[PDB]
Amino acid sequence: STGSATTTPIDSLDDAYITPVQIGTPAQTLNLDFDTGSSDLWVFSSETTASEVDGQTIYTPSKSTTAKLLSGATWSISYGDGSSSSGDVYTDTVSVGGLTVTGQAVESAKKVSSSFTEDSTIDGLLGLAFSTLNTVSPTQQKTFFDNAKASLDSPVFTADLGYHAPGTYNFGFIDTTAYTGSITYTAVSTKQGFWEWTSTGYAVGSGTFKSTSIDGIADTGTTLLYLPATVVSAYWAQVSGAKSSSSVGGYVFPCSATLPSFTFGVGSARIVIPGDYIDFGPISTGSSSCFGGIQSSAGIGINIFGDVALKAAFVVFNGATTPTLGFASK
Repeated sequence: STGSATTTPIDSLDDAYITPVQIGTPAQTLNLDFDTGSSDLWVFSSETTASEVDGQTIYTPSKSTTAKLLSGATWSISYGDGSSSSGDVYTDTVSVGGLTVTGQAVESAKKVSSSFTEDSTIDGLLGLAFSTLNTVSPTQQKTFFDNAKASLDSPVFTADLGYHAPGTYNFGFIDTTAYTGSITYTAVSTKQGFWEWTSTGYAVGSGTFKSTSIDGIADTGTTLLYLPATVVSAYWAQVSGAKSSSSVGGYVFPCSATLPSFTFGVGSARIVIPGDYIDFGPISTGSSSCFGGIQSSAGIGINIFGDVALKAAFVVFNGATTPTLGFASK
């Protein structure tokens, strides 16, 4: 089997991407944030504290003839950005782009943090990291991909995120029309539960390539590109007036600037992030200070190849017995 679904930016900055997901019988369609940096499929629901729901579409398990309470199971997750959610668990039928999993754990939120409430466009998350990170207790549950894997034509999914435009998540096949040149594959460590890999270096604009190993995670659920402070300083030093602002929480730059591109290495291959992908716009409405899309990972504890990086590539998440990651230009 295969599946193919369009993923759409939630706003004009590509702050996140939502993908429609069918849950239950009859289908209830929720728009979920596909997150290769976590492993829980959780939704706003009829159980979510009413004051914490503000415009989201909810899953109502009592209206699904295939929903079953997973008795005694609870979940609770905290994300790198400080947001969180928790609740109980149902199993139900879940379909993405025509690919159906029966008995998928659907984690129903009883509580969500303010950041989730305040984002009316995201109805929940669909985790695509390794199932070892799933938070369900006392019986850990599998991700949608893990459940689908054996049935797929090939044990892969691909992320093709758009810049200020829709893109595609495919399951079970590689669309050879969706990228240019060849796909370069690189090793993955699953030791921390992430799609963790090592970039071979970077360049700023038309500058020379610096060969250096940068361990990090391919994370569709993180907006920005978080890299070591040395790398980030080298980038922003090429933008007149750019500075790290403790009050704003990262590098800012004059909105009048033209940003240089940023290149990262995948083996001997190179992915180029155009400068415009690194512009996250005014820090507040009407400001002439703009927020940068490349930020320091110092104090996160891990480098994160978030959407800024991934949207410059066609990305293969290869879930074969030994997982790997593939990157192509597009």
